[PDB]
Parts: sequence; C-alpha cells; structure tokens
Amino acid sequence: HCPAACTCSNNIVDCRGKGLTEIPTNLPETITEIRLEQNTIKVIPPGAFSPYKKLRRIDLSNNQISELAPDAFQGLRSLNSLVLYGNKITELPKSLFEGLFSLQLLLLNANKINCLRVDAFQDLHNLNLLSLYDNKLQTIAKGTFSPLRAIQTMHLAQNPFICDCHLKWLADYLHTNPIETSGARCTSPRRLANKRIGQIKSKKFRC
Repeated sequence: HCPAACTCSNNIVDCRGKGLTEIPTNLPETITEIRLEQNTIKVIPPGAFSPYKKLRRIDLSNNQISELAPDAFQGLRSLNSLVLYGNKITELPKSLFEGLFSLQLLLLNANKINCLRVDAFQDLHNLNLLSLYDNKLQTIAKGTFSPLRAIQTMHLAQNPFICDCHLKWLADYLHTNPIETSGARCTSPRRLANKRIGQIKSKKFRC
C-alpha cells in the first residue's frame, strides 16, 4: 500500500525525489498528506486524489505536469494546501478547484498559465495565500477575487500584465487590500512598463 520507493508513516506518503513518472495508486484511504514533489509526473488523471478524502496537504511541485483532469481534486473538502508550483500547467480546467472549501494555501507559481476563468477560485472562501507568480497572465478579469473572503497574501508578479482599463479594478482592489507582496508590475503599455501595479494611481489604467 506504500510504494516501494517511498516512505509512509503517520498518514503521510512521502515520495519526494524518487523518480516517479506517475501518481502511485492504491494508497491507504486514511492518508492526510501526499508528498509527490520533485518527480517527473506529467498527467493528473481523472479523480486522481478522489479516493483520499482525508487529505489535507498535496505537494505536486517540481514535476512536469502539463495536464490536469478537471475532477483531479473532487471531494477533497478537508484539503488545506495544494502545492503545484514548478510545473508546465497552461490552463486551469473548469471546476479544478471546485468544492475545496477548506483550502488555505494554493501555489500555482512558476507555470505557463495564460488565463484565469472568473470562477477559477469560486469555492476558495477560506484561502489565505494564493500564488500566481511567474505565469503568462496578461490580465485578471474583474470578479476573480470576489470569492476570496479570507485572502491575506497574494504573489502575482512575473506576469506580463497589461495595465489597461480592464486591470483597473486590480489597482483599486490592491489600494483597498495591499496584500500583493512580490512586487507585481505592468509590462504594457510602454508608458507603465515595469512599474509596480501598487504604485500606480487607478486613473492611469485606461483603454
């Protein structure tokens, strides 16, 4: 029930840096933490973690993940952290984070994410730390942050933000809630390129 390359004890499955090419299957149903970071997993298959509804922490960071089934984390109502940084993720399928009502940490930094659905974080009521650092986001649609009622910290930088009239809400949001702490900058238009989104008056975000 414990993969031969990993060490499992105290409900933790630890397969950190053991050459894994896929998520191991038939683990104990009681598992509360799964450590799969620093392997070469490429695919998160349909309802991958759905058998383990007692999961509180998943670490999938520093793999080669380019594909996530939309029900990869379905039913994980007790999940507190989802750590996905350092993969090749390009889009978040609809409902990927559906029903993760206990999630507190979501790390999506160092991926290739080029857009976010306005409902991407619809169920993340209790999230405290989100990172989208070092992705390919040009914009975030007004409303994407509305469901984040417990948010305390965001890492948004190293994204090519176009600071036009469609990102103006984010200027206002951050003036009100100065919780962006990685020094997010505009990259376009040229008039605002390389300036911190928090240092720019909203009135300057125009189309």
